[PDB]
Amino acid sequence: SMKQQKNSKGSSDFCVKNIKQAEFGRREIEIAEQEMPALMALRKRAQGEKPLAGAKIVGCTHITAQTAVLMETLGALGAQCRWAACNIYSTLNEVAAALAESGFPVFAWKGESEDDFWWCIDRCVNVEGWQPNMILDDGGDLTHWIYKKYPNMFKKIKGIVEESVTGVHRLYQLAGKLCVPAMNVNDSVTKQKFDNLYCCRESILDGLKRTTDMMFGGKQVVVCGYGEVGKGCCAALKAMGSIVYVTEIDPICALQACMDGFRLVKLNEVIRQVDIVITCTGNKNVVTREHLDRMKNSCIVCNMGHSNTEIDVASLRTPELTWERVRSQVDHVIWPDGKRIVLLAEGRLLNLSCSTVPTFVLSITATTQALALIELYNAPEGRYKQDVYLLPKKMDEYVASLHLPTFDAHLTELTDEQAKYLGLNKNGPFKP
Amino acid sequence: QKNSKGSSDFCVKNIKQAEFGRREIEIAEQEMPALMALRKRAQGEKPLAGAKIVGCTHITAQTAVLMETLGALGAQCRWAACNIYSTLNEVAAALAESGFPVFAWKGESEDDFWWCIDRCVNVEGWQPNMILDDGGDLTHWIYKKYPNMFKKIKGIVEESVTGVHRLYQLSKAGKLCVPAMNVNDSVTKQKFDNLYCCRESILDGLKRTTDMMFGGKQVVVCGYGEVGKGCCAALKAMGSIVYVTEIDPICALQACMDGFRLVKLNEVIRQVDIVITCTGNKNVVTREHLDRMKNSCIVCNMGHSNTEIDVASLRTPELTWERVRSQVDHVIWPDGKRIVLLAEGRLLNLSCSTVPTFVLSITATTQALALIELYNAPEGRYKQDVYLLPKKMDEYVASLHLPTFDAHLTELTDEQAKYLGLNKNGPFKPN
Amino acid sequence: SMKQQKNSKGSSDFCVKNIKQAEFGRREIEIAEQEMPALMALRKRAQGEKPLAGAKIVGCTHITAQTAVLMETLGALGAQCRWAACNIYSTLNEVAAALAESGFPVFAWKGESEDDFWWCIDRCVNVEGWQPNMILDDGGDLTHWIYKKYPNMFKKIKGIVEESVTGVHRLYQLAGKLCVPAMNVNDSVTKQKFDNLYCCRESILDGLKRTTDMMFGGKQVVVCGYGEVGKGCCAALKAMGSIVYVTEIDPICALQACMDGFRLVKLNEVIRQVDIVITCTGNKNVVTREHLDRMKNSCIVCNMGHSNTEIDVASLRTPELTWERVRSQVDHVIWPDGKRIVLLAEGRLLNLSCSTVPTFVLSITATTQALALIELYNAPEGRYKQDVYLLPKKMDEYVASLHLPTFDAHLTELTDEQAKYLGLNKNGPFKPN
Amino acid sequence: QQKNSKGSSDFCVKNIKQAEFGRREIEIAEQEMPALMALRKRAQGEKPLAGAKIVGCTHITAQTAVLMETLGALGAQCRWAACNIYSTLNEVAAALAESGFPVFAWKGESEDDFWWCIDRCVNVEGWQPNMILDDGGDLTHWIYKKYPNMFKKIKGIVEESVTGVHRLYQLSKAGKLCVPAMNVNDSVTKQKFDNLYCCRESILDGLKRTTDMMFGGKQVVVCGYGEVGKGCCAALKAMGSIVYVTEIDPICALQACMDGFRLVKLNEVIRQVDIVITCTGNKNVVTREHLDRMKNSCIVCNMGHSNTEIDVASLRTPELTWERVRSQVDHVIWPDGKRIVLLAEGRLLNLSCSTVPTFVLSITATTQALALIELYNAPEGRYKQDVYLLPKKMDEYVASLHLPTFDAHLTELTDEQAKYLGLNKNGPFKPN
Ligand SMILES: NC(=O)c1ccc[n+]([C@@H]2O[C@H](COP(=O)([O-])OP(=O)(O)OC[C@H]3O[C@@H](n4cnc5c(N)ncnc54)[C@H](O)[C@@H]3O)[C@@H](O)[C@H]2O)c1
Ligand SMILES: NC(=O)c1ccc[n+]([C@@H]2O[C@H](COP(=O)([O-])OP(=O)(O)OC[C@H]3O[C@@H](n4cnc5c(N)ncnc54)[C@H](O)[C@@H]3O)[C@@H](O)[C@H]2O)c1
Ligand SMILES: NC(=O)c1ccc[n+]([C@@H]2O[C@H](COP(=O)([O-])OP(=O)(O)OC[C@H]3O[C@@H](n4cnc5c(N)ncnc54)[C@H](O)[C@@H]3O)[C@@H](O)[C@H]2O)c1
Ligand SMILES: NC(=O)c1ccc[n+]([C@@H]2O[C@H](COP(=O)([O-])OP(=O)(O)OC[C@H]3O[C@@H](n4cnc5c(N)ncnc54)[C@H](O)[C@@H]3O)[C@@H](O)[C@H]2O)c1
Repeated sequence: SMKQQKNSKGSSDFCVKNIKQAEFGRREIEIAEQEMPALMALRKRAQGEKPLAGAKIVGCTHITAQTAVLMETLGALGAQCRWAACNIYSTLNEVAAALAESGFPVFAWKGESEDDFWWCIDRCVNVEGWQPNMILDDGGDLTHWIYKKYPNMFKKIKGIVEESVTGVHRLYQLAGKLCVPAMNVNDSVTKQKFDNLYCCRESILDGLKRTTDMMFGGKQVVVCGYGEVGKGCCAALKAMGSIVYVTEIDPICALQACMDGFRLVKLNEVIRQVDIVITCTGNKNVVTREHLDRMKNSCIVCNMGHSNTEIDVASLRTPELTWERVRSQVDHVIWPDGKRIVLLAEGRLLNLSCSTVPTFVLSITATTQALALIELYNAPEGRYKQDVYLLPKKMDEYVASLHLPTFDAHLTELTDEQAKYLGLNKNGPFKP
Repeated sequence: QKNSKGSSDFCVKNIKQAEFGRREIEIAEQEMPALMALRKRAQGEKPLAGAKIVGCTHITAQTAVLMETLGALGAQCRWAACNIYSTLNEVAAALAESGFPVFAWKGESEDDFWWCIDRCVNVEGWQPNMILDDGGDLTHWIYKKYPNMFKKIKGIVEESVTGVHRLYQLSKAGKLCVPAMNVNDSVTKQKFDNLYCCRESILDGLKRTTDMMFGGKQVVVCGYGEVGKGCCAALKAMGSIVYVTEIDPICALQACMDGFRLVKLNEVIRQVDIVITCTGNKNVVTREHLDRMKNSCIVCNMGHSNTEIDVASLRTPELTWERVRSQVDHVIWPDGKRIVLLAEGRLLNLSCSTVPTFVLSITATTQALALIELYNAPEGRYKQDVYLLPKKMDEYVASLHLPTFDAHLTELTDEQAKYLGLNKNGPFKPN
Repeated sequence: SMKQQKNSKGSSDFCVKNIKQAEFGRREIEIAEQEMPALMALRKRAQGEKPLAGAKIVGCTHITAQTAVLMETLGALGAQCRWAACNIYSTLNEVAAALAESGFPVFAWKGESEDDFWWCIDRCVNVEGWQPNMILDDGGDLTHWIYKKYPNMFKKIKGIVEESVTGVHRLYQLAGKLCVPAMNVNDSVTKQKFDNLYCCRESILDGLKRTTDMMFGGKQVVVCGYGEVGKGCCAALKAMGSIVYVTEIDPICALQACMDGFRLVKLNEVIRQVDIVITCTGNKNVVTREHLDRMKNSCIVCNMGHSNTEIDVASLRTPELTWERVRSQVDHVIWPDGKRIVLLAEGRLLNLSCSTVPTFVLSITATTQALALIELYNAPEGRYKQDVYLLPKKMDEYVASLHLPTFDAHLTELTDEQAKYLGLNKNGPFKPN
Repeated sequence: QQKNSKGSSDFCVKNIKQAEFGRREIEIAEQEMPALMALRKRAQGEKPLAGAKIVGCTHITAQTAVLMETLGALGAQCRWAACNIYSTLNEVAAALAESGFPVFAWKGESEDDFWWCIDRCVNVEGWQPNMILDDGGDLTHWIYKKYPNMFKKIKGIVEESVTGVHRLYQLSKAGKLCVPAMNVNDSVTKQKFDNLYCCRESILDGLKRTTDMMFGGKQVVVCGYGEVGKGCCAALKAMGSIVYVTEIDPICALQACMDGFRLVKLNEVIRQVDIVITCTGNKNVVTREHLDRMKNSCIVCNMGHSNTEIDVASLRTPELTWERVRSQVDHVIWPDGKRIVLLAEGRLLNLSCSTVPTFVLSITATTQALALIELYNAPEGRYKQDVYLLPKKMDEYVASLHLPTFDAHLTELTDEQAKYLGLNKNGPFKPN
């Protein structure tokens, strides 16, 4: 029983697979620290003034070496933390073990069941003689749990920092029922650059290579949707020598596709000739059963947008069709006449299963979360209110500024005359 | 000084030019199918029937297509030039011949300018109820000289940054008692004006002024907003090596992520072949920078005014200026070192490149739709302030231009529309 | 022993790890067939006429599913084949078994010793009642083995087809020793496009992702050498937002790097600031111990050129440095003060250990090899004498032509007057070799 | 005029008073031709062309002036004529005349003037040439025909033109080439500029000049995917055009595919394209029938050869109406009102509507100077009586001398590396 474990200090206030993995886990955390200089720089700069002294943070995020560097940064700034996984598969057990040995109440392991998942959140949140005043959440599951099961604890929370798209939607559904301030770091300016364009551009190629070993040259590709995600996928494939067609419902984005040098088509016009279909819409039923029926043999289908509904994968579970798992995250769906399509990640986000977020990008996110937590926790009366807010612009600039040394970038400082000219402070914020 | 037909109610150099100008218009019609499509879609239903529009814009074949689009939709119009030199006489003639009270010619004098404006406005038994202006000078004239008529105006559409500024200064004072629609902040218009145009114009302006080859040039672009982004991308695509300066760390981080060294100007000033300012700021390139530049360095401005580069600092008496080609000065130091200054530090594209007709169509169409939007507005909707073009109108501008590219827009199903929380006919995004 | 196995027909004329893997192998081969339509079209078009009837082919290549499709094409055109692996680690055991079960004498398994290697080559080549006519070799080891050990068999070989840079160099010695015609398919025109530029362009990003999970944006990269390989690496990294510096010894290539938008530097000018170093020179000691000492902490170093000597990896085996293997093909080399460098694939070619050749590219090579074998074997006497020849241009065009349907590309035909105007046959060749 | 300052009249130019203005243009050209200036400085007062007596027949531009003065600085004695009756810059010719160069050239020579100028250049009392530099083969022809004894004592001929080189080969096969010639038309550096770098720029520049177009979203078909086609496609693609490619050679067709273009037959796209560009070296690629099928306002131009890639002659018919609307731009109008925009009458667009950068002219002039040095100073037996290619090492030196323009720094092989590669440290580094 994994529940019967103690760390070297005699505590058992945690639940991890194997506490003896701690030393291996601490080595992986040390590695992440060396790859995240900007988070280490924020830590060192900010720790002396202990701006999270009295912070009692409950977190639900991915339990990786990089998340540990964030957690221990929060600790260095004076916080007390409890933590659970936001996903049943993503936990690095050795990291969970290292955190438990160092004294973090963490309730997390790889391969949790649904019941384990909620059990861990409750153990994270409901503990004798300690109540949270801050939430850090990736998905809103932990937030909702406190909401439904501990309404009076929920009312006392000073701040919710939320990282996910769906988590942010749920906070917006809260109908006058949101009674504490929330900070939407999903739409922070520096984050968005990375999360949308830069990451998807790389991860479309990485995931396609991982799943198919394909060559990109001369592939006919259709990308549905031309927002930032679509733009990024289009640019990546075009740079690798693919021929890319674009679909859109918004004429303004459509015109941009045209100006960017792509043919703008209805899916039907190209469905029968394409080698690759990629959904980037945030919409449902973009690729229908009939589209799938019209696809040529060996056409590859994937989703880079949301959920698993952009492609109607459910429509492929009819008795007539045969599925074969040929590789991790890769199914051949086969028709009676032998025609085959290649479906990736069962139509879930390709990058989540088949690529890895660079540590640098995890640093951008972690840094943003840390500053949002500091901001909500230390905020004066009246500033924030029963509503969803954005990170102050100066803090967003600070995230960028902390990461600039990675590139040996040299920022120019405005002179006094230029600052007056533009109506700005020398220290920012530079844009409204 | 007299047309076909009955009318002397116009004024232009020479009305025998009607046939030459009319061919010109007919070509511009072919190069502006979005405006022609707007007539096809809208002229039956006559959305501008009862609009009496006075216009003050550049008198070109492209502008003619717009004016006759306003006609086709119902409007009655009179027009003057917004600039004393820019008129195409032949086009003026041809609009006259078909019966536009047009008051404009090339090489006007200052008084003739206001004379022409006054002839648009005043005017027998015809009181204007709409203004389309590029400059704000027709609007100002009407404001000051005909205050009671001004209060009667249903709508003002102004194209210039400066005209818009003046409209916001009226509103601020409480004196804008008619609605204005700002046509410059629309998503479509900004894209062309800020990125797409600049991408092309920096390259065209540099070729025109210098005959340069781009490959292997060392370039520094000051500022990485939309305009700098565009110039960096264009030059990089032509094989130039581009360095970037910024004061905003978020923009600086983008420049890095896009593949550029992010530097202070002093780090590269002595080695670059080309310096381009895209900042909106003053004294970005100082006298000291100019002194430190190597022989034959090219300096130009893609930002604002003529002050990003401190050109005034180069007018000291020991420096020698030689005009070597239109818009190109060599500024020579006592020791014989030369820099090459383009367009006297003014916007290079304004004097060394040409706006494509397609982009003139985006502008013209936005202006037509704005006029239609104000004129047919319910009494509630617009009153005594500056409004932005509604998003649906910007979507239509874009939609009207898609046939240039053979682009095929997809339509949402009812299920998808409901899923996204949107109307099938848009608007598809906020703002 | 491994050596004590029979196929379902009682033959033990092969040596394979495990014959019961045959059925799984056969399914891998069938997958490869579907992904190599151009080789299957060549097969189907050329089969009936049996252009390789009487051909007795000894091959030494990578034993993958794709190679199987080539081998069975050769069989389908009438050849008799025996096969061995050209590398001790690359054999896919299940494919070797599928082959052995279909009746190919194949001598190959993953993880052979050096003695095993030469033993397999000997078994492939030296067998009572069957002399080879033709050699297909990737590296020259099989060719060398026959030359040295069976010099009378060698004199009787109708044709050598060689695939590899080092194999071709070896053939060129010749020296007066090459008494049979060889065809160099390493330098075929269609092949080269894919082997040099198109492969490296993809490989570099894939291999770096595989080994480091890096992002490319804002990485300062120095690429040594600006031939096709370096060119391909530069374009790929540039397109992903890296800042790329190039080194060259050839001023004509240097000038092209400049025109392509890259700063051209000496390595020491950027060695202290770069995040990634890539060697693409075909030269040795391009990155020396002293360069590695100068590198900043966490700099990534890899080779996309030849062998393992472009970076002087041997210089890092000094007792004050420690190595930690941190992932497959990833070592951290750590200095007394704690500075580290990240070395990939021990300075061997990154793409070979950390990427995969797309099957389409394996198709181009296989089709090329097949046609070279056909040409040599059916050649009039004495079109080919005692030298190294290139694949006929028309065959090279045919390789390209067979693969165009993958892209739905529609080739234009010269009219009769255009053919006359240009001085070209309607069916080519369109350009000289 | 008639005499220079020193009272010589051994020249023939329009007006000797133009010297000062010409000198100024030469000075500007010097600043844009550092490679030639560096050859001058490297001499260190030695005279590597001391005994050379060079007759030259080239375009009389400011760039040519710098070459001629470089040959003089190296110790050559030079006489010169124009290779073309229209191209002479009179001010430059005057400046050369003032400096003591016997130049016989002016703008608007008649055909009789042209040959007289050549005769004045090569036939002078008490001075025979021993070297020829020629762009066209006409000076060479004159000497061969009129002064056959002088011809036989020529030490070397350097020839710049395709046609001049063709003529030298005719003489050679006839057994009549009794002196060494060097073909500097074909060097690897020159090839790359003429075929790829210059065309990449000139197509875009030529299209802007003629039509004021925007490139974004244009549908373009490029016929031919050799070096010129490759360059045109990459330039238009980089500006956001959608580009289709035609080819007869499957190897080139496959490259187009792999580079991210659709590979089509012209007929598949002739009705939809906005721009047609011919880059084939072939005849009747764009036929009368293609022209009839083009959509209204389609722009048509040639980047290949001659004026026959497009069948322009088929449009010179009473049925069709031609209208010159701008320099090098015709609207060709059909009875039904459909219009085509023909550029440069289907001649080479770049030659009428663009400028060769001075850098490219420097590559050419530097090549010529080095070929002259090499031929003049070669030891007995190196160059027999035949056509030779520019040696590789000298092509490398040309390139190398131009690298400082880019602040580019060349690496040098160690002894151990040179040995490993089987190369001399100083080159040549590649075969040919
Ligand atoms: N894979 C990832 O890691 C990742 C990262 C960030 C965002 N996303 C998701 O990707 C989706 C798109 O993100 P974005 O930032 O590009 O959003 P966005 O709204 O800017 O763009 C989506 C585009 O799709 C278009 N669209 C909607 N329905 C369509 C249809 N049926 N056919 C064609 N086009 C249609 C819209 O007009 C819009 O332009 C969102 O759901 C977002 O959450 C994924
Ligand atoms: N040439 C044209 O036709 C054209 C077209 C549109 C806009 N503009 C003008 O171009 C300028 C830039 O426009 P934009 O849309 O890119 O604006 P914006 O988003 O860029 O603001 C300009 C950028 O320059 C940066 N900057 C300010 N001062 C700087 C300094 N001293 N050094 C380095 N960077 C500095 C700012 O941080 C900002 O990122 C504005 O003046 C705008 O009106 C010109
Ligand atoms: N990674 C792969 O799968 C792969 C594929 C094909 C070829 N290759 C190999 O890559 C190497 C390069 O191939 P290529 O086709 O580009 O060859 P190439 O000979 O055309 O290019 C190599 C370049 O390196 C330059 N060079 C030599 N020494 C140098 C040095 N010390 N510093 C800087 N530059 C130097 C040369 O001038 C040359 O231009 C060869 O060994 C080739 O066999 C590798
Ligand atoms: N505009 C210029 O300044 C300039 C510069 C250099 C060369 N050129 C000329 O451009 C032409 C092409 O030069 P290159 O260097 O690209 O030569 P190239 O031989 O490499 O390429 C021409 C290509 O056209 C293809 N082709 C031939 N006929 C065709 C047809 N009917 N349809 C489609 N494709 C066809 C050939 O397969 C070949 O690949 C030549 O005439 C050359 O002399 C012009």
